[PDB]
This record gives sequence, C-alpha cells and structure tokens, in this order.
Amino acid sequence: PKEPEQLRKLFIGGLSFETTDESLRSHFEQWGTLTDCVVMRDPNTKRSRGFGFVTYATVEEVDAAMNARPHKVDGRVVEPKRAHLTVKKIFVGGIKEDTEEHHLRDYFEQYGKIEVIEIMTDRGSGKKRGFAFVTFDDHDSVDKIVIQKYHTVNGHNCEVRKAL
Ligand SMILES: COc1ccc(C(=O)NCC(N)=O)cc1
Repeated sequence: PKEPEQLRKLFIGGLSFETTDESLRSHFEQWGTLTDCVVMRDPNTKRSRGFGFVTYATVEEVDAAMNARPHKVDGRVVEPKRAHLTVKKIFVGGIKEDTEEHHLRDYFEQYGKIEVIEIMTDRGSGKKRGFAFVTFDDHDSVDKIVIQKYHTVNGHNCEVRKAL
C-alpha cells in the first residue's frame, strides 16, 4: 500500500532558470527514488518558471530530502515545501488542565526543533484553558504535524492546526 501521492511530493521554489528535469532529478535522487520530477516552464518560450516538483516513492524519502536542506541545486539555494501557508507555529487544543510543558515537548520534539511552548492560562484566574501553542525553528515540522490524522498527547486526542 503506497502512501497517497500528494504526501510524497515536494514543491521546489527558487530554482535556477538553468535547472532542467534532468538536473533536478540528479540532485534529488540522492535522497530517494523519484517517480516524477518536473521543472515548470512557460508554454510558449520554454523559459523556466523558476519552480518545479519532485515525487518520491515514500514519505520517508520526502523526510530525508527535507532533513538534507539547505539544497543548493545548480548553484542556487532552493526552497522545498511539502504539498502553502508557511508557518512555524501550531495551535494544540483539547489538552485539558492536566497537560504540562514536558508532555508537549516530549511529543512534538520528534517533529522538529522547538523554540517556544506556550500553555494558555486564563487571564483572570490563571487556570489552564486546555490549549497551547508550539513554535518550531522551521516550517516543515508544522507541515508534517498538520497532515497527520491524529495526535495523542498525555492521553488526549488533540486538535492541531497551523497558527498565524
Ligand atoms: C529538526 O527537524 C526534525 C526533528 C526531528 C525529526 C525526526 O525525529 N524525524 C526523523 C526523520 N528521519 O524525519 C525530523 C526533523
């Protein structure tokens, strides 16, 4: 059973206009099997639109490629992103009053490097409100997080979405 193809694609922005299907493929095949690899071009001039996409055989290969950033392709640092609202912060809801910072850290640190954990408390009483924000050092952590169907933190089934 193959993962859905949409989850195996990387949009690559900021390409050199000299990058071709072939040179983009030669670069990104270092991190996995590519089932597709295309540079977007103008239909009339064939001049590069400066972006393209690659599709890996598995999600683990996408992960490998993203963990190998920054990618310098044909002399230019490019901008890969998963199949964009490009943010580094998530909202985590449904954590109730018993969820602590270490619960969130221990779970989310395996998605990316955490810079801020903010457990929300009531302005008047100081009681926990049952949600939190986590800020990572990079957007791919968030992109991996929000495409999961489920997140279980401290026994709670949480709602997780991109924040601001
Ligand atoms: C700092 O960014 C991170 C931080 C952690 C991970 C992680 O645990 N996953 C392993 C993997 N091969 O993808 C991946 C990326």
